[PDB]
Amino acid sequence: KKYSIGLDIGTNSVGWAVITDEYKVPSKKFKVLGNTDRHSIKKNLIGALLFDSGETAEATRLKRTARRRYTRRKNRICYLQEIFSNEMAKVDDSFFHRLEESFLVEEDKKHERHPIFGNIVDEVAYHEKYPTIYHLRKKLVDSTDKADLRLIYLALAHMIKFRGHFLIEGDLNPDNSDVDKLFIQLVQTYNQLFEENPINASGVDAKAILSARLSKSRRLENLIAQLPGEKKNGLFGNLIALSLGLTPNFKSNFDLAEDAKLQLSKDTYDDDLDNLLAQIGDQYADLFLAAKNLSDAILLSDILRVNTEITKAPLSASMIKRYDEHHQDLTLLKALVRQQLPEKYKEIFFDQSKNGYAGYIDGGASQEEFYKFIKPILEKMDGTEELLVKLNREDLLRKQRTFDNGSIPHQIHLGELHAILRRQEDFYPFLKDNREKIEKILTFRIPYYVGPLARGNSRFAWMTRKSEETITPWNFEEVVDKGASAQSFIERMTNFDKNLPNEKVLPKHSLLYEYFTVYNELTKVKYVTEGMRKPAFLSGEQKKAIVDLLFKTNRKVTVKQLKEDYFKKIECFDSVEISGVEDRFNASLGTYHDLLKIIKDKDFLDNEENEDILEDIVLTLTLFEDREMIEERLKTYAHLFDDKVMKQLKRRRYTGWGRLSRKLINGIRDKQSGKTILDFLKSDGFANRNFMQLIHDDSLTFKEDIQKAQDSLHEHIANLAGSPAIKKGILQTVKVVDELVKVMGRHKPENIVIEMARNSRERMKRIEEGIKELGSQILKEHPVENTQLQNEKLYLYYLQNGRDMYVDQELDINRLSDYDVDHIVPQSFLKDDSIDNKVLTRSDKARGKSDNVPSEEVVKKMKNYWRQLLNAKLITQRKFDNLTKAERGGLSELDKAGFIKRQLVETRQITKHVAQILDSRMNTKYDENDKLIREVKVITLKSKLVSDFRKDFQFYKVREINNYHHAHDAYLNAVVGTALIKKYPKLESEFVYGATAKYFFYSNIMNFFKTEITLANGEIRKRPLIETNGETGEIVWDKGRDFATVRKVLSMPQVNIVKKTEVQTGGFSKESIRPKRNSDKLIARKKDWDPKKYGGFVSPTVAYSVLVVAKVEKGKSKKLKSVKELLGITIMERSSFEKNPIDFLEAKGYKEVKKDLIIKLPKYSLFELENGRKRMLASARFLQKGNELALPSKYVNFLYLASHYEDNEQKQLFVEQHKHYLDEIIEQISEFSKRVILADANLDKVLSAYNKHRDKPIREQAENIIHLFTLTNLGAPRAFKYFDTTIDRKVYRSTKEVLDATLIHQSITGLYETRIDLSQLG
RNA sequence: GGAAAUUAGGUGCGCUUGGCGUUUUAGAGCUAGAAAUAGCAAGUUAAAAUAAGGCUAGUCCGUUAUCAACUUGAAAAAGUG
DNA sequence: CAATACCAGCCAAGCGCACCTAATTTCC
DNA sequence: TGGTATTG
Ligand SMILES: [K+]
Ligand SMILES: [K+]
Ligand SMILES: [K+]
Ligand SMILES: [K+]
Ligand SMILES: [K+]
Ligand SMILES: [K+]
Ligand SMILES: [K+]
Ligand SMILES: [K+]
Ligand SMILES: [K+]
Ligand SMILES: [K+]
Ligand SMILES: [Mg+2]
Ligand SMILES: [Mg+2]
Ligand SMILES: [Mg+2]
Repeated sequence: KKYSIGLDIGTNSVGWAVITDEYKVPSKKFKVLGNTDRHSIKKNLIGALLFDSGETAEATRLKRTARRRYTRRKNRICYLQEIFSNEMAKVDDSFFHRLEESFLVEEDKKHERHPIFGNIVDEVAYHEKYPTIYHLRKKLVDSTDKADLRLIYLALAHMIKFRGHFLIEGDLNPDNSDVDKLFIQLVQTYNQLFEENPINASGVDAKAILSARLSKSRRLENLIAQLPGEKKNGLFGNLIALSLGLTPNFKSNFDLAEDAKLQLSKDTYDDDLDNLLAQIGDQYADLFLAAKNLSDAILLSDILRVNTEITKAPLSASMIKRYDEHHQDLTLLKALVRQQLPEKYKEIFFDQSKNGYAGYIDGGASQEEFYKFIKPILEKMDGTEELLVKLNREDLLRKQRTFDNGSIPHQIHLGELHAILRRQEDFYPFLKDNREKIEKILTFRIPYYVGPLARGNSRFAWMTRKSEETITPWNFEEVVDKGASAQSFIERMTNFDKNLPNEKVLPKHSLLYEYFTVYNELTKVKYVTEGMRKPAFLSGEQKKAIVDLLFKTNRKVTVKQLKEDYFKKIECFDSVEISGVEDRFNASLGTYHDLLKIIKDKDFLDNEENEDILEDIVLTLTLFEDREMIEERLKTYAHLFDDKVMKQLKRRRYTGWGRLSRKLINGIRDKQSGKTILDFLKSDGFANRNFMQLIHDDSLTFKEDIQKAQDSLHEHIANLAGSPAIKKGILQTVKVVDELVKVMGRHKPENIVIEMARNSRERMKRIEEGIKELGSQILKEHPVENTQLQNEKLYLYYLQNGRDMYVDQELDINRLSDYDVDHIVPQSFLKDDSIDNKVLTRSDKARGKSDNVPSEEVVKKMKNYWRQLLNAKLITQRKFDNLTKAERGGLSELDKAGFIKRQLVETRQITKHVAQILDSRMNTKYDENDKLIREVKVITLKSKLVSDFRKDFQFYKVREINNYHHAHDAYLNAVVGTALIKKYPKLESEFVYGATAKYFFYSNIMNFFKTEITLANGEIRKRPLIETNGETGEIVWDKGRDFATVRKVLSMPQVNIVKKTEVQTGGFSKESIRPKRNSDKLIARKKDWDPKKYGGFVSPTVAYSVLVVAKVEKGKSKKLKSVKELLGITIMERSSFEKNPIDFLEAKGYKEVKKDLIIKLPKYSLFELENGRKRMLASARFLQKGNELALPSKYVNFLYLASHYEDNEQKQLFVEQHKHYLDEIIEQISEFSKRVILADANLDKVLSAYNKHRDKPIREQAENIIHLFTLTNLGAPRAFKYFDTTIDRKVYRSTKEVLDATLIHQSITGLYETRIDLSQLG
């Protein structure tokens, strides 16, 4: 028989259904394997496959990086100890052993328990002299006395183990001694430039304000308040913002047309400043130079809070300052709370459970939790003034190892390490020879373009070696081929030219590539004037004239420039009209002008003989990012340019790659003409063919040479784009189809209809940068937590700066419930309910008529406000374009036509691949003309088609009832998809893989299903009972016969819902290391670390369970007792268990294991017990509900309408008349629950909670009935609420009862089963 | 259906790094007590581990993808109603 | 044994390639 | 949601 397949692909489900030509779902009898008395079973061909979400590889990648870094940090300490090895032996032959075994208890230690000196009196004296490592670090930097070689190592090891970041390039030499002299010098250089209006320097404690422990924004406002007759946005105000590390805009200071934003820390500053200085004049050079000088002394003011005159260890001295002020303020807080609050002294300084100082030091209270807990206490008391001040600056009772230590650059640690090495160098000869070696251990960093230092056993590595020997931080340059590695790092990822697959694409900024883009757009421009009869192309001589006169003069060429600078002069046309380009050209010779600024030799860039060398330069500047390697590769061309040009050309760099190769655009040639593709773009007579025309024109050879130059299924899907979560459904969809084909006797279906379904940390950063760019005060006036931005109106409120944007007024946070959320494009036209199409106005009517885009008067009144929000990234350019669409004519007849086509035709590329994959598997033969025979039509639909169909014919959907809706959607997809194609065969082009009239057609396309149709024109249309194809006469829809088939299909209680059994993978257990306890549930973190002494991990993840049938020793006699039980194999144990299952189980305590009866039971293994009650294995000690509550169809659509409430009044009487359905639905739940759920207490608690709210409105009661299905849903028990009664989940921890039940093995469709009566074992 | 360019936004894969946290130990608690306890003192730091571990022994690899059952397969995938 | 209670590693930087969406121009 | 511990 003939049939079709309906498919519904989702991130966690795949619906499927088989239908016949009468739109019926066939029922069959399938063989039942196993050892039960059942030999077959009747099954309908409809169901859904359910599966856990497929995971992305990010978390696995982050963990693989953390593993590499812990291995290399250990190797750094190992490098340092190897250097210290011989000389440390002469001082203390077991010092490094005590450091290694410091974690062990004294019982397990092989050496004395005090690590540093090996005895107690020396150990106590050390901590008295150096309470923190920073005390020792500072002493070793400043003192000249010879120091103990052990203490030297401990200081150097602490700087190498925690070495600080690498975000700043170059050397750093902290020098804060001249902040005062640098500030006055800045105001001195300002006064020589602005002798008209100068600033007075005296009386300004510029050091204190600019080195204060406040924000860079706060320090700026304080300085300007000190300076009379100035402003934060004045020139000197923006200059100070620069020196402090902010990004102020100098555009308004100099009457500039573009922005002049500068930041001293960005590497573009040296060229941004030159861009600005060329705009405003060279006499302002010292002004920005002095701003740079003052910035160097206050650069690390937050990290170094001690003046660098006293010590060469400002970082350590700042940590000692933290310690001393902690000590002083701790003694004061104690004596204070002792005198004024003696009742609470126990809670603050002894209770670890509370967030006091005890929980701050010994408990789990963080610095923030400590401040929040104690701040009310300090206020109540007197004399806590300075401490409340120290608290609000986050500088009270501070530790030295804190979360905010990420500011410290590695140069700072290196400075103290270099100083220690410079002191003890004189006393220890080996520290002299290895001073650079030790410094290298701290500074060395594997470049990202090198990757893992592997030797042929890493699938991630690409590194190439010069010499086959071990790589260390000292021989890295000599052993690693950084050049070959930095090249492979890119060429392993770059695309090949699809036209010539053996060729790599050019760099996006290649000069040849931009000539191509310019000539490809230029060669299709047409111009017309008054005299000529018809618009003509530009000849070859005209295009070179335009490229030489305009494109090689200005960055971007406008038609305005084209009109007024070529035709107006060279042709003298006083009025010409241009065709093929609006406003301006898209292409541009950006690289040409870039190099022209660097070399100034315009003749050299125009000298065509330098084509190859100029391409090699752009390739080097794109291939590499290390400016040292760039210089080395540009050294072969160093003779052609002066040394200053080489210094500029080396810093300039590009990124990005094109889509075409050099050989395609300017290499291969036509046989007859001998011209390459670029040559045709320059001159093609009067045809002026472009790239697409050239490689498709049979007149020349390009089309053939491209055709001349021209993988598993699992591979093919994994290589697609899109989320790995949706990819999981694609592969399962294919596997589901393959089985259905085998079910139907290996006959292929007529049609396959497929359908595919459609944070706060990123939101808070967007708001933060958005307001800060605009400089508004709404964050200061209204501060929000990042989690609170999950409110749609409140998130919009901050995107709109707390201001209505359809009209010019402010908004109030307190009246959020009274505003409106109108969609820019009406939701009827476009199914876009994202932030890109939402808005927060006061009234939806203040938009104008909802027929179109917001009114032209609205756009004209709010145009400037929307461009401000764009430049603050608070709205996207598309959102701005849509809002401003009214000035561009708004929506048209063509615009409105394209929207409803997008509502029915799926255009997503990911959905096309699924259609391409299925079509490739089904249609494989060829006809007489070697054209593919299309046996199976693959139709693609969107959700709105079946969604409207459900809502038009009252085939309503309630997701919470059960999982049947996944399969029902697949059935309706096959029905609607096949009926639409059989009715309108002309639509196969638009629905099968491989203006006003179009709008009216698509908007009424589904009308053929109805009998009485009301149109927007007011026309009431009547259609016959049976529908047919006009040409063929074949019957398509029988409205008196085929609708009844749908309800018969949707009401079928037996549908095949299958949860995909999966072996669990991932982390072994939870990550938290628990303290020592006397339980044996803990897992050792190392082999010899018994958790009873050292603690360990809890909650291991079971990979899968195994049915174990054997004997166990019982009692002191060790008599063998037979057992049958369920053993959970953890992820950690899995490899050893599968290597030798008998020895693994025998080590667990099982003897004489029946090996042939071991059953691998992965998660979600299905069991049937009594009365069809089903359980699913959540683990070895946890069960999930295994039954689906098939609710009758009459209750489903009644639950829909009663919960949701034209003929809305007619459906209301149905709800009111059938108000008795509630006690029937409840009876349905109770009957189902008492049979399969077995939650007696939870059930009568719902029954009691139900009978309490019987006086509630029917709409309100119908909503909470939907919540009750959480009690009966498939899967894990979950807590739900009924009105205000919260009923907790009833869990199934006893897995004993499954060991005597029937194990059900299901195929992917669930049609093929193997049932095993486990009660027959043991 | 597809290509290149332009503008804007987003996802994926991979590499190189920073700072916390946690765990055990070290940092002599004192006095009065038989002792439980009571009173005071003290607290900020370090080492080491950070998936158990593996052989291929690398400054490498170890949490993604893929998996009903049976009969064959190293595996993918095939064969069976 | 079953019910009940509570628990779960986090934050941050830089670099590169590839791909998707939606709008425009020129084309196959 | 599945593990651990307490509770009962
Ligand atoms: K010992
Ligand atoms: K002022
Ligand atoms: K702690
Ligand atoms: K703490
Ligand atoms: K710490
Ligand atoms: K344009
Ligand atoms: K580059
Ligand atoms: K998983
Ligand atoms: K997996
Ligand atoms: K299965
Ligand atoms: Mg780290
Ligand atoms: Mg390790
Ligand atoms: Mg730490």
